[PDB]
Amino acid sequence: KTKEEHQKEVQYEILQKTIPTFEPKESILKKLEDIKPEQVKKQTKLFRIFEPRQLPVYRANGEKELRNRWYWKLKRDTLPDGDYDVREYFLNLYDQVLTEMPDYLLLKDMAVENKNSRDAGKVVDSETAAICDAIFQDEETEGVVRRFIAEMRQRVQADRNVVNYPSILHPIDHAFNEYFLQHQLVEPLNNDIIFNYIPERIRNDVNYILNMDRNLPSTARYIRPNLLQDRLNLHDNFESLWDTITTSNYILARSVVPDLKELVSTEAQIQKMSQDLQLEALTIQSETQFLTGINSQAANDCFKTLIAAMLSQRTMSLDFVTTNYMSLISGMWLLTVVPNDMFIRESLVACQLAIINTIIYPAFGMQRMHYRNGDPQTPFQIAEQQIQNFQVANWLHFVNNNQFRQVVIDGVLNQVLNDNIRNGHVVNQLMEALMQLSRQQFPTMPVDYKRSIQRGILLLSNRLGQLVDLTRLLAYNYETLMACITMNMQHVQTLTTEKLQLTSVTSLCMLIGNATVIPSPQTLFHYYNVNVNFHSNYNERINDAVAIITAANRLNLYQKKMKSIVEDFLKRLQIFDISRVPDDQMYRLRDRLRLLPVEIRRLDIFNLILMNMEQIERASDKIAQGVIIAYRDMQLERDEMYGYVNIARNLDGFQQINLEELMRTGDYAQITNMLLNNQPVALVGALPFITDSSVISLVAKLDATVFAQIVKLRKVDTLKPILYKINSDSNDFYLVANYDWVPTSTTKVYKQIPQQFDFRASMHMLTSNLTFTVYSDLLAFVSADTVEPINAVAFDNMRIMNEL
Amino acid sequence: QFDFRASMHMLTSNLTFTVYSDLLAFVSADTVEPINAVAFDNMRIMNEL
Amino acid sequence: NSRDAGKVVDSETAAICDAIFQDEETEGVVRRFIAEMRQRVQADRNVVNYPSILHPIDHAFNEYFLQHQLVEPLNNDIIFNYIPERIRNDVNYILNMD
Repeated sequence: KTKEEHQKEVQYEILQKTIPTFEPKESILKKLEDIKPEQVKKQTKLFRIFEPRQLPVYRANGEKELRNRWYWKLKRDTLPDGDYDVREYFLNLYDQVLTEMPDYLLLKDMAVENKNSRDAGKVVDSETAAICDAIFQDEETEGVVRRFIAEMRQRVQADRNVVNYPSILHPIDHAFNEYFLQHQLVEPLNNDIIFNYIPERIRNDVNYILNMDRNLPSTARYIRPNLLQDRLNLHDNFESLWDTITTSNYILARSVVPDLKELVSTEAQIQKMSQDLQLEALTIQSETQFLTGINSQAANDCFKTLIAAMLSQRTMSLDFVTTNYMSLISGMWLLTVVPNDMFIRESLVACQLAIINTIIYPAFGMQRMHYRNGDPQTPFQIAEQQIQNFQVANWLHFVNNNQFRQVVIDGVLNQVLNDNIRNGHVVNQLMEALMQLSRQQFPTMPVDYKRSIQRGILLLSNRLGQLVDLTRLLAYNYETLMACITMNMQHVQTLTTEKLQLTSVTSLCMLIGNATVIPSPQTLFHYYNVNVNFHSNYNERINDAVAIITAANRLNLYQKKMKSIVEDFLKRLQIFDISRVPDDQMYRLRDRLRLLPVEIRRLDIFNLILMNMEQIERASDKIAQGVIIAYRDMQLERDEMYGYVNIARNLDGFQQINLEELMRTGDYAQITNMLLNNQPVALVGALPFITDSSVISLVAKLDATVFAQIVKLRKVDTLKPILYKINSDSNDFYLVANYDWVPTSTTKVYKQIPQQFDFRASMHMLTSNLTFTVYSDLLAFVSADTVEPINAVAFDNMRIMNEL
Repeated sequence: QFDFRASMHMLTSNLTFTVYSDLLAFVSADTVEPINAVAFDNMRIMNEL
Repeated sequence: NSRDAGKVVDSETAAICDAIFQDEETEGVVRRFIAEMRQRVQADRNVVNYPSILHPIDHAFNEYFLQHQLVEPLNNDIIFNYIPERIRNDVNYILNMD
């Protein structure tokens, strides 16, 4: 007997290892309630990739000029070597910008005094102040520019809530900061928005009195959560993820279902049931287990389980002992009120067959149903056609057709109940059928057992008023808490179910009092806030995953593993044990994420980064864009930044070999053949280089000696072409100056010169709001109260519980 | 001779599945009350008062 | 040495791939071929294809193993029908699943 339980544990562990649900279910509540609204990031300084730097310049003869020039240089020149590494670096930059993207900006916080201003001028940011001071003190600056720096002013319009500040920014930096300023997430907040933020079915419920006892200034802001419905359709073809989602929703719902109050005394009800059932005078092999499990704790557990399972759309398994006919009698009410599609098919079939073959068919003297599993009809569906009695037949018809109805409210799919369940009127039909069964002969049944069954049926039937009140309470609590759901209530048969003891159903049926309990306004607000936080986080993490996947694909990062992205996404969803996610579902999630379009903000940031990739990379001083190996002697170019330099402005006129493709393929036949035969070529790819200032190195022709290692090792990661920088700073520049010769080399480094700092092209006026306050908890502005539970009414304006 | 290109084959399998050993472990079975247990003729197996 | 950083089966195939790729005498075409050796996943069909280096007889044996496996799909209907028909047809027993 224990061996079979061990084997069952083994098989259930095998099944459970495929579900990413955290094993201590109750911890899911903490992990869900820890999900906060998207953190509102604020900018403290302007986003900058470049800064102006003073660099020495040289004349056409290679002599160092007496004045430096301003050029744009990367603040952090940390670019890697290799084209693939550069593209990975730019993906990392994209992720950095996304993480540090401000939700809103207030330029006055970053404004600082302009030292040279004659009229109390201010600039954003302190870096702008440093740049402006450096330009003002420079001797080569135009007098007009100096006067403008002394005169340029900020404009603060407080009545308009606007601020304009001068700023010095590189065009890429200005583009980024302008996008941040122009596309802030904050929107105006007023009491109308907060009132509309409440679920519409709660604003209409007379049991809740909502007031706006707060005044919101026009400078009030809030960030709207992203409440798009599921773009991944996790209810479809993701069995394990959907099991986890439904389990988390069920755990969350259990925490918000109210606790029952003023239940019937358990001792009195137990003695009543013992007296009516007379089990001591029977031949039952379960004499004491019959009434075991009937207590207030079990009744509360049943209430919570039913409402939470319906709210989360989690499948339920019915656990019962067939010999316990009181459990079956209570299950009749359970099947009356709870939609039959909320139970796993086998459990519903088993419970219905037990009811049919223990109570109903024996009552009418019918041959016990020989049900065949897998039949499209349930046992009740057969019994309805096979039973002529109108009471039992009508009850069976309702039980057969009481599935959830689908309706979209405020863009959210909701599973709603039959109006007869909502008002509890179907309990009257259940009572009618129960009375009919209590009056039946049970032709061949022993009379003591028949009397016990009929007295149990009467036990359930004489609680008609209590059961009507209980059904109305269940339906009202379900509807009120469903008003707080923001994600579509998809009905899927989950892998694992929530076990429901029919003894707990008996507890609820036999111990429910007349005390109405409804969700507290703060409980409703907490449930709605948790649901909104989970939905918004889900959408934001979908957006992040889709953005990163699209960036990796469009950046041609073919060695990137989207599995890591999907794992990070599931981890940030906070309710998945990623180790237990099946691989097929992981790859399906990857595909579905790939198919989604990218969010507008992230897509725009990626467009900026992609279009400025080339300029940012060529601004680097650590890597070059390639190397031309031309076995003819080529005059060293004369450049202001170097003096004489073997620099190539373009690769025109040379066959190009992509170093990334050569590295990946491993076929060095073509490159080897060209290097052995001295065929002019251009090796293209982000390359580190050595700056050689020695004229003797140029005469020794060392720049041409750095390519044989490619043939030797069949590697291109160690290729470091020589860049000549021959100027008056060279120890042997006298060789250039004092002899009649043309400095030439057989190799050129394909690289770009820096961008000169132009004041007119870098001076901008950044505009923002003077100030505002961003709020997160809108429902904190709502004063919510509830009527006395005695006076709580249902959808039909009658009291939820009337047996008073 | 070992031809590397000619020796390459794409082996295809199911990406993932779980194999179960005891099917009846997934079935929970119980009995009706023995007093009401019936035989092949639809009557109770034991009938004597 | 895969361009896409893909996977192969088994580890012995990877050892052969490394030995061939690193060998100085290997033709560049073979290195190109090794660079493209990656797996393909069809999640919708629940299928995966992996490159492997196998002798024709070895490939025949492993192909037979792959194409003649003993596992069949399992669902609730199959588990229920695993019970003898007369036990299920017996009204004295109630069978349930969760």
